[PDB]
Amino acid sequence: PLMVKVLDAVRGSPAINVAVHVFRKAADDTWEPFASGKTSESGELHGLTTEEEFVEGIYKVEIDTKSYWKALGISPFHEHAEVVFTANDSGPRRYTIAALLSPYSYSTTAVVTN
Amino acid sequence: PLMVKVLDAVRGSPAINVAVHVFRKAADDTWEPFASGKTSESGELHGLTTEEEFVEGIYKVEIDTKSYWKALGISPFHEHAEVVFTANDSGPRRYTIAALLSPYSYSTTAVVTNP
Amino acid sequence: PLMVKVLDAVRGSPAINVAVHVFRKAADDTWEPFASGKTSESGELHGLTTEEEFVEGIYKVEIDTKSYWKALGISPFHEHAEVVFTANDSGPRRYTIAALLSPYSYSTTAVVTN
Amino acid sequence: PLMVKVLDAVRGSPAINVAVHVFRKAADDTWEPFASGKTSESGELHGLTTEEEFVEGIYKVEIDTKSYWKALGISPFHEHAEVVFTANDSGPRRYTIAALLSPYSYSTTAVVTNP
Ligand SMILES: *S(=O)(=O)c1cccc(-c2nnc(-c3cc(Cl)cc(Cl)c3)o2)c1
Ligand SMILES: *S(=O)(=O)c1cccc(-c2nnc(-c3cc(Cl)cc(Cl)c3)o2)c1
Repeated sequence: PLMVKVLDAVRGSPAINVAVHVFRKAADDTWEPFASGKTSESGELHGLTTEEEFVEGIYKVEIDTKSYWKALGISPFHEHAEVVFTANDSGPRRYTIAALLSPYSYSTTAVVTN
Repeated sequence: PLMVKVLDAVRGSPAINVAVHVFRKAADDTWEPFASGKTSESGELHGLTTEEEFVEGIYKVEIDTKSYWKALGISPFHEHAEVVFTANDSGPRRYTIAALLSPYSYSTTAVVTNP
Repeated sequence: PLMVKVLDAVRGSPAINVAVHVFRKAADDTWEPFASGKTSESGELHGLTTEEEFVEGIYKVEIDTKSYWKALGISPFHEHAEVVFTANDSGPRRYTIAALLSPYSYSTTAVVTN
Repeated sequence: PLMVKVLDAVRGSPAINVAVHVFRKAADDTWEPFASGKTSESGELHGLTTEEEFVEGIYKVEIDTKSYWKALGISPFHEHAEVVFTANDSGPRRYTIAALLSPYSYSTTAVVTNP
């Protein structure tokens, strides 16, 4: 139900071995750990959650861009990239969060399909 | 020292009346409110801080994209766009945070200059 | 060896049924038709060329964004999106040209892998 | 009436000294040279045309990204970034074409205003 895909705009490649942390917003407005992993050789992280666990709510996907750039010897601007959204059951069932990374910029889009 | 510029990729226009909240990470790891404002008719927000107040630290610029799209009667994907960065750690710099908004996507870039 | 992937930033979806034309730059600097098709239900167009036919050179991928937006009742800015690049044998073998579309903006990236 | 702004996503800076060529489609379908220039220290290019000369038509703004990245000693993916659009077909407008550059990617947006 939730996939993350990360691309590198400097090298023209998937962004491999990027740490990604997913959080769910709790009743008290704090961010509760939900899922995490490292992107694969294709820049993708699957297996984060199941349909049962992925209920409506506000989620935050934090992509550790700073460590990625540092490991390439590049000083980047951001601490991380955060993508914050509501999961809504009225919409399509599968969410892909995509991000395209540069040292001083990032872009993100959602592909929400059935 | 800190300016925010926001564009609308649907309209081909400045994104006007976008609320922006800036936070700074405190010594205890919480996000302290630092400044706020909203974008003008030109999509720009100036006057958030001063050179004196804009000390070294980790800053979070939260651009209230959902509120922007909902005020236009549109149901967008994201809650906000958050831009988190260390500032002024090699001395004072001027930062422009730019964002380009669509209902299911955004991009953001930084222009950092040494005065 | 060549794939095109097109996404819609307004609807959060693949951009389906988008016409895509690929051209190769000829010796006289004109653009010679090379391959074309329409993106699938996943926003992808595969089957454009083969390894034998896809030799080094300058290629142009023209994405008919204007017709896409018109069919959704949206007046867009661009006539099309053009992505122009050199295929180089020294680099990785598989080229994916990705584009993310909005009415007054587009972004494009290359994912070049082995 | 026509301005071009270019940013560098690697450096976090204006993209300076970027060559830009503008073409207009002629009645016979060829691309006629219309104007050209290069971006300033602020990444901006003004003075390409006048209200009188910038008539209705289909325009192509070619941003010479490869030449920019090669002048910096970098091997980029694209030859150029081309922005093709109909202009002034509901009367005169002011157009800003903005581009954000990385070695294997670019984005472009338009801001269109009615004076
Ligand atoms: S696919 O899942 O096989 C595939 C292959 C290559 C690239 C993609 C992809 N997904 N998102 C993007 C993208 C995101 C942004 Cl923010 C900007 C751009 Cl230009 C592309 O590319 C998917
Ligand atoms: S400038 O202040 O004259 C000026 C005018 C129009 C647009 C800009 C501008 N600033 N940033 C951007 C931009 C940001 C992103 Cl994330 C993506 C793109 Cl394509 C452009 O445009 C500045």
